[PDB]
Amino acid sequence: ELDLPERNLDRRELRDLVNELAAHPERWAEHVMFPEEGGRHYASLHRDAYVDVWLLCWRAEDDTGWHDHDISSGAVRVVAGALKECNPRIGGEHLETVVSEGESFSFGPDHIHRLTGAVHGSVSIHAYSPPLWRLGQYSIDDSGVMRRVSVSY
Amino acid sequence: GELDLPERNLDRRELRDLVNELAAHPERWAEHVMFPEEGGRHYASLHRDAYVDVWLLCWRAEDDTGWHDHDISSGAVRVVAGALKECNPRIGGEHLETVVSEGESFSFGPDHIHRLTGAVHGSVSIHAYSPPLWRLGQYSIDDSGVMRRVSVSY
Ligand SMILES: [Cl-]
Ligand SMILES: [Cl-]
Ligand SMILES: [Mg+2]
Ligand SMILES: [Mn+2]
Ligand SMILES: [Mn+2]
Repeated sequence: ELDLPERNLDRRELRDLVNELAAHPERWAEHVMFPEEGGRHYASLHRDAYVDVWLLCWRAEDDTGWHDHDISSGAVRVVAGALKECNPRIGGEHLETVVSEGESFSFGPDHIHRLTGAVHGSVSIHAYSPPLWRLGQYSIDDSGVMRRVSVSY
Repeated sequence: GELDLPERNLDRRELRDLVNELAAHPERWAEHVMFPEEGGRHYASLHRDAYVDVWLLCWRAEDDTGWHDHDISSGAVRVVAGALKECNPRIGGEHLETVVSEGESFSFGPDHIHRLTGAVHGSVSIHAYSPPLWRLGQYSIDDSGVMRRVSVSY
């Protein structure tokens, strides 16, 4: 568990949190894992009524798929390696940005994105407030029509 | 007024049955038909409880829902009079459009993204959602073209 405030954090406070956590490897180093399993490894660092914090360790294959975080704001800090964040554009030519170690970003509740194209062994820290208990996963039937499946987390 | 329904969330076909059952019973909704004369569509709640959410809608030719989802709510719609256009979004920008005419009904599961437009002035429709429609996602686009989803509370 982390020792965080007993309230919701806005996106700039989430960004401060993921960046200060990056500078405190004591909070997360023991949770760094890359399975011979295949499959993306998650590690929860903190979950309470206000904030969720995760440590993600990325393989080159990992893809979040398109999704929003319902009512959760969030922030991401890349600790090692690099990620690609994709934002959806009506038309099909999505904007893609590479986020490298040391760099971070934040988003509000209306955000839709996809995190993918990771360097193998990449590590990142993700923080959400309110907690990420629901997320919407966007899919496309081969008829082209998009849907949003709201999933627990 | 109370509705004799299972004490649970209803699937999309049970909602469709419900809206068609209600349509065939004018005694329950004819009272509440009223067509407004500015922007705001006129909504009339026929029944809301812990499982279901039933509305009577009266459309003007302008009325547009905008692109939106219903979060985790399944839904059904029966057009009582007039006609509605149901748009479904496609990647590529060429969205699917379907005219739903008086007497016809459709239903959808909880993953549905659509847009409803009044295709004929004076139209009347009955909508049912389950679970209740407490939050809705309304999609918008920047000039940049990037899509966002604003979770609204109705
Ligand atoms: Cl994220
Ligand atoms: Cl609807
Ligand atoms: Mg009831
Ligand atoms: Mn995300
Ligand atoms: Mn709708």
